[PDB]
Amino acid sequence: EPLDIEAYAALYKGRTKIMRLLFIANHCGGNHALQFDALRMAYDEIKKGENTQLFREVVNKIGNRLGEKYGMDLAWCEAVDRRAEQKKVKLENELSSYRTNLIKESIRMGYNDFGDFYYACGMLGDAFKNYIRTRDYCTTTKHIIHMCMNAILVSIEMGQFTHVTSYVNKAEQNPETLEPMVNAKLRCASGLAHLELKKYKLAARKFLDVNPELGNSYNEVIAPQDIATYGGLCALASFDRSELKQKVIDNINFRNFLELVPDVRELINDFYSSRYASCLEYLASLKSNLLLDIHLHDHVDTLYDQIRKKALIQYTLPFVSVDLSRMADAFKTSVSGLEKELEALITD
Amino acid sequence: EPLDIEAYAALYKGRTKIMRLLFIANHCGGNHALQFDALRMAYDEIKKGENTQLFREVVNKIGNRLGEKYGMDLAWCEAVDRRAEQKKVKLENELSSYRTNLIKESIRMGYNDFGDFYYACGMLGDAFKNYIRTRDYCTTTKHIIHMCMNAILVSIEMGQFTHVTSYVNKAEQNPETLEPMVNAKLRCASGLAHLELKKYKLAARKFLDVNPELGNSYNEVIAPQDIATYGGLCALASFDRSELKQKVIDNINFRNFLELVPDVRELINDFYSSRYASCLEYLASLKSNLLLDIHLHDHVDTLYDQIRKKALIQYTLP
Repeated sequence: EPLDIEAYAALYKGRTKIMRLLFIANHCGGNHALQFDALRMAYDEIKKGENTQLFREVVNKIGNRLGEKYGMDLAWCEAVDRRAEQKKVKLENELSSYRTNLIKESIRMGYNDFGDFYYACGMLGDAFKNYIRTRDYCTTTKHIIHMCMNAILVSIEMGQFTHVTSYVNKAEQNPETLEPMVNAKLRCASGLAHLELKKYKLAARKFLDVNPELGNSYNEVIAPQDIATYGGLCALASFDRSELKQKVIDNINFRNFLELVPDVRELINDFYSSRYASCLEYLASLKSNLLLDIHLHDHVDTLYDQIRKKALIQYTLPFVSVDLSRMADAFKTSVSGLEKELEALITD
Repeated sequence: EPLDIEAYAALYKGRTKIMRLLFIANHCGGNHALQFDALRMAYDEIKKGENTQLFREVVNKIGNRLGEKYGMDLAWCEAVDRRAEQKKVKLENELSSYRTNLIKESIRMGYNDFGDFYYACGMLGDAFKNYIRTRDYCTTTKHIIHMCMNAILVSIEMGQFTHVTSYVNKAEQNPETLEPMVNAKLRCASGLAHLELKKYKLAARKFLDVNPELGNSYNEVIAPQDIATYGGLCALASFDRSELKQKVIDNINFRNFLELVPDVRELINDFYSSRYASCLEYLASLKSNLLLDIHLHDHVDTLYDQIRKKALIQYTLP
């Protein structure tokens, strides 16, 4: 089933919407309607919008192929550039005045405004730095959590998930009870970080416990559809049958995410029911779209491989809950190594 | 357990002692204590020695790294080479006379002496040719067996195990029944060739049937220790548990050999008794010295895989 990026793009809010558009355009492609659709959608989102270099990049990517409206605009670039100079100088002015006047909240907000500014104009390190500089000036829990959330966001945008894990840890270890929405977003970030660091078991454990009510709240990061897909796939590639039963099949909250992706739902059910062929057919049909996913793309093959292995082993052998770690320990390997050996045996 | 080349080398007799020290010094290395002790011993042995080709080889390999008494010796080389030439000429004259006078047994012995001479000089193909050549001069079954034993030894040193097999066959099929020790040695040769030809099951059967009274009498080729090691690992990689119980765990004669190498004995018991991690720990621990084994080296990984595979399957029994 083919992807419609109108509906997909609509799921997302900020820079990530743009990045996902560019990602789709860049690779899978070979299907160029999709490509230049994505390029066009991206062009119009970027134009909105504070970021001149991204505009230039997409303009060079489209390359006049879409006509006059999708070509280069010098007016726009110059204007945006100058207004940036202006509001920048205004910023630094105000902050010098605040630091000097010794007003805590205004210094925090000053730095934060700077972060907003560089994030917007697209310079990510400077935004991170400035967001992080607000620690000392935080009066309230809300301020600290706000700092962590921004640092998480920009870390993600720059691809440091180690950092994301750090700032999740920072915010989470705050002794104060947090709004459950905030916790939902924290669990999302940790899950995503784990996914991108290839710790799938941990990824899945995080996603499966995300608050059902999250909906689109975390839109500038993730969509409920992603939570179901990543949670489901990671679980299937990681969990033994017991844990799959406890934290997926019988997890009523997670059903709300699953209902959003019935293919993934049926596929997981197929697997738990030991219909392995059906499961694998479904994954085959899903492979293209999954390959279109900025976050999941690098993990598609590993996860598919893992699920196929677990399938082979369950199907062919004298364990349904397969005590694989017991054997791994008997053979002085990891479970994934053992899985390689076993697949060799089972298939020849 | 870290290898001591002294004990190991002391186990063997002729050319093979040397070939072993050289094989050792050539691979594992990273351990240059090992390398240097091996080179030194090789040099010392080779020097005893009719083979200046070997000598120049080890001199080059060492490259003056053992200092002044481990390098080139021109006087030694000259003396050895000259003595050889004198010898060769004497042997040529004799054999020529024997051929001229039609003296069967002298012709036979003549070609045989050339065989010996060539072997000492390090020229293996020539040696092989003369030893085989004695075939046309054989009056007796002993003669046949003598030629076979020489042919076998030289083929092993030339690493041609197809020939080893031939001369093993010839020997084995003697209408006359063979002496026990010759039989034992032949089992050893056959096992060796099977091992090189990557047929481990046959190799194992051969080695497992070797008469425990052979001891060090085959030292030019194999040691009792090697018989245990090759027998054990080959069987373990090859045999079903029935055969492994019968021919190995319950084989009392072979127990004599297995005694000599406890780690391998225990490795086999651990495998049989299905304590897998123990087994693989032993294999892990032996892997280095097995890789130093001039004959077993190439087979190590394969045998290891085979063993491991079997273990996995054993594990899946309910």
